[PDB]
Amino acid sequence: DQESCKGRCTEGFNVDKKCQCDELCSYYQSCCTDYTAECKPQVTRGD
Repeated sequence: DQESCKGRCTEGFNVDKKCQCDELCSYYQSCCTDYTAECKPQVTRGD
């Protein structure tokens, strides 16, 4: 359960975790639900 996203959005994409958060979250398409909550990447234009 405790694979939630917290401060793991600063060191870089953990490609070796059960749940990941980075700016590359969209790159791998593997980010947690609390990515936007904890990290707040500021998706200006979106896509």
